[PDB]
Amino acid sequence: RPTSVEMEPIDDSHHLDKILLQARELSQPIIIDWMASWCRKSIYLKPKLEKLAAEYDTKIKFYSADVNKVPQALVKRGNISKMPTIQLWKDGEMKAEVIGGHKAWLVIEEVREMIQKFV
Amino acid sequence: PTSVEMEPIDDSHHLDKILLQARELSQPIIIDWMASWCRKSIYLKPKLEKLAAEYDTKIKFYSADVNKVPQALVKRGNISKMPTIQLWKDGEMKAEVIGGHKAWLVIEEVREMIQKFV
Repeated sequence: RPTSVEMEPIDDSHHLDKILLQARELSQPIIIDWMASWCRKSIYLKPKLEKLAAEYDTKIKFYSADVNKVPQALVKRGNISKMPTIQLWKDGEMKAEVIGGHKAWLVIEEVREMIQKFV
Repeated sequence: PTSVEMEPIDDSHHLDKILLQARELSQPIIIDWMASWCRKSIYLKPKLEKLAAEYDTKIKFYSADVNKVPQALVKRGNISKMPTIQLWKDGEMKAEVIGGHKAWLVIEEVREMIQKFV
């Protein structure tokens, strides 16, 4: 088992559609970390999430979506109000989400609870 | 006036119109590139509007929210860090103040940038 699993970026809406199909085939949920590379609070939570992704290897794949680099069409699929936003998706839809803004380790413990509720 | 409100830039077409307008007046413009989903970007707005009043009829101030506008507009700013307060003149970016410091300091650096190109 690895100590860290890097999150795979999502490039566009088409890439999001493919990812959701691949997961449905596996009957697994996915995690989407909607982050913003020009906003400091999103670039620092990333390694904490990668540690959490390693604990769930072959059970839940983790992805990132940078709102500062992807088209507004993809950004729109996130229904973003505050940032960062970590969502759990299953069967082609958004099931739950955690909002950042708290200290990174409390955010991670909220994401862990969300995962346990749907894995 | 005490404070002049910054006009949002909706898209690239709007930006092109603004640059042509400013060129006719032989004036620079300020673009405040900010991110509404990032708190460190919105907290500076009243002080920039208070500064926009110090330069009323001399330099127009505009804002651009990277979290709301088309990516085509965002691309024009050639942004690396946020917020970024840029000075534009003769249809191009002339300089910038990366606003990741205390308000009083960011405002003095914007005054310095304006003085250099007005």
